[PDB]
Amino acid sequence: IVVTVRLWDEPIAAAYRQSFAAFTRSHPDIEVRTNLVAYSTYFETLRTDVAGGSADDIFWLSNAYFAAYADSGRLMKIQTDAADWEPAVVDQFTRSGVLWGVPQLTDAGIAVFYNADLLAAAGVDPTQVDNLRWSRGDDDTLRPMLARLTVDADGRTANTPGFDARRVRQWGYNAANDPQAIYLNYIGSAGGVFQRDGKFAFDNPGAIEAFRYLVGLINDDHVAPPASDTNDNGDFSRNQFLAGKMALFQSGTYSLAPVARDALFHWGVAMLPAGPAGRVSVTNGIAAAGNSASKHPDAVRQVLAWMGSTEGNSYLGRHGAAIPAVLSAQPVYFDYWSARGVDVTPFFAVLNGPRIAAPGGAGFAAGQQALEPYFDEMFLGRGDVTTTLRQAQAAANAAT
Repeated sequence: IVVTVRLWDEPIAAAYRQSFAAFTRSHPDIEVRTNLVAYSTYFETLRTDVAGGSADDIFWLSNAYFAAYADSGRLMKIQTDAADWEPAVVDQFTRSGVLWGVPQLTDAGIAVFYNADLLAAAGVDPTQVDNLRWSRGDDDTLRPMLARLTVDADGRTANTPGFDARRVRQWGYNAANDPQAIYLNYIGSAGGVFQRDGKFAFDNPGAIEAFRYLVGLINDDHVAPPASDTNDNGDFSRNQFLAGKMALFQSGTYSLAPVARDALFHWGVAMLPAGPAGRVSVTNGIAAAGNSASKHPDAVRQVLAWMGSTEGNSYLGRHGAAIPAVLSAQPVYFDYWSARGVDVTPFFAVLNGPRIAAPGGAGFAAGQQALEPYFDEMFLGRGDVTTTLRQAQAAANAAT
């Protein structure tokens, strides 16, 4: 009996092959085969295959797309215990009171890389960075911390008279037109939404609050790089962090590999700052769904059970590049990194409260491209956040 597993990441396909070889040794009635399809056309192809009965037994879904499949009965109900799976990914795949996929991988949450040498030089202990709060009111603690951490070529900090924003040598932070690392967390941390019911919905009080704050950090405080540096250069801030030029660099686990490889100074990871509604990180996960039209539904059930076990899911995290969604399997990931001198807890701890889903779905790419020029102007400090969001929303939706 052959069960086929469909997915889109190659290194993970390698890890699956190692996982399923271990499965078949304890369950030799079943051979599992992986089937790579490139990310760029995965969903358009899965849509055709599912629709006409030739999709694989097991396939990867994201949050963006599973809904259409779940409603039309394409997907098996995941009828197991869920206490050992990331709650974030579990919620991501629950619809009408049913779990529709076995959680496989998670992004985890956003955190704050810091350059400890640059903290030491400014008189800041790394623990201080874990208790920061952003706000439009006078309960804010982020801004003065970023100000202390932003230095011009004369040694004048951002809050000092004389400070020259043209001559900044060291930025405190990476506030920028950068959804995943920055503004999606600000919106959620303000109680706003970015997307609702497959439509862009960021024209709302919370998002207004978030964008005013960010606009201010960049154009008025000068504690993050100018928007011309970062609008359409997604890597600018990370490169400045690597060059020893940025105190705090707010990002996800995707920057762990690029940071560990090249960073020559002492560094760590601290918590996401809290907003008016707490520390709310963007997150996103991947689940493996069972095909309801599978020729061998029992064997699929055995394979899904293994994929969701400590032992099976451990394989995806053993290389420290993808994070297991099984909670008991995640120490393979922590260990990978602790041995390389990095504590990864803040990326995980942040999930322990409320969250915002990574936006996605049909017509999203096109919508995201359409809002882009308006967001660029907004981060350039031009016009008004209010008027910009209203026009950007109408434009994003039209394109969708």
